[PDB]
Amino acid sequence: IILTDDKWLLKNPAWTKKYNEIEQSMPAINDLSQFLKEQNVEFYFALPPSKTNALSFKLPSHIHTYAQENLNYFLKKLPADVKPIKLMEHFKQNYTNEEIQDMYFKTDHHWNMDGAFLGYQYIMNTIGQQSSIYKGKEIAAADYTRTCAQNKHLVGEKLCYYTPKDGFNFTSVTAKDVQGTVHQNLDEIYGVEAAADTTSYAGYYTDDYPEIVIENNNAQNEVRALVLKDSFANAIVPHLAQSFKHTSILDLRHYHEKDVYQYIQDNNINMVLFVYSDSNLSGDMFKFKK
Repeated sequence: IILTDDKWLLKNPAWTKKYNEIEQSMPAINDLSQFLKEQNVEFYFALPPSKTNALSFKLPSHIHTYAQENLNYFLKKLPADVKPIKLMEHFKQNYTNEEIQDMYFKTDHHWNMDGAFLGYQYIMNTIGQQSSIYKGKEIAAADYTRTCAQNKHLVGEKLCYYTPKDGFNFTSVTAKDVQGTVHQNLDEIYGVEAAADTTSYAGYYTDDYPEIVIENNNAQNEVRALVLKDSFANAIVPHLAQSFKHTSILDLRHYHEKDVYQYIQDNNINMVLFVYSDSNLSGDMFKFKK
């Protein structure tokens, strides 16, 4: 289901309240938070704004949508020890509707790289403020190079990348796809189709993998992070991985080898970060326990 206006396309807005859905899925979060708190493992829940939340101002008032009501309920029911990173609220307080609009693609439903880099920035500088084990330099624009293509077509728009001044310098980047093949470096995963005049967001950034593992001997800490994500993380996966000595990235739509608890123990995880869009508040991506 789709809304088009000034050639902006909005997909699947929240036509209704989903409190029952969020309420039913929340115990999974309750149990994971209890388990992690016991191990002294920090639990962050970052919430990139769904495009239909961020651009809801492009809808007439008579067309009622409930993205923020649903997110508010979700935030209200979270355990106290799950630290939410509230990106929509941050964007709304600090940017005009015009500037927020410039953070998303016109036809594709993801935030573009400009939005995603702000997201990454806000996420890590927030964790850097509150964490007992993550220490890292504050994320600054000047430390990167924004390079853009002026006329790309997502299945013309400006498609950009923010690359570390010194490039991404990872000890290893490894990933297993759904087909079972192993990817052995970052250029086999991220921005594979940067040259293409027409491809998908996945082509331009990354597809969804069951598992991506990055090792980073340059990082100024001993954080072994687990990122649980949906597609909104894809644009900033290596950027997130800059921040930690070890980064595991899982997509629970595709990773079924073991559950979240087994993964945390088998891989000695000591920090957990979700990156789910703020409409992805319940359902299949909240199955943590076999």
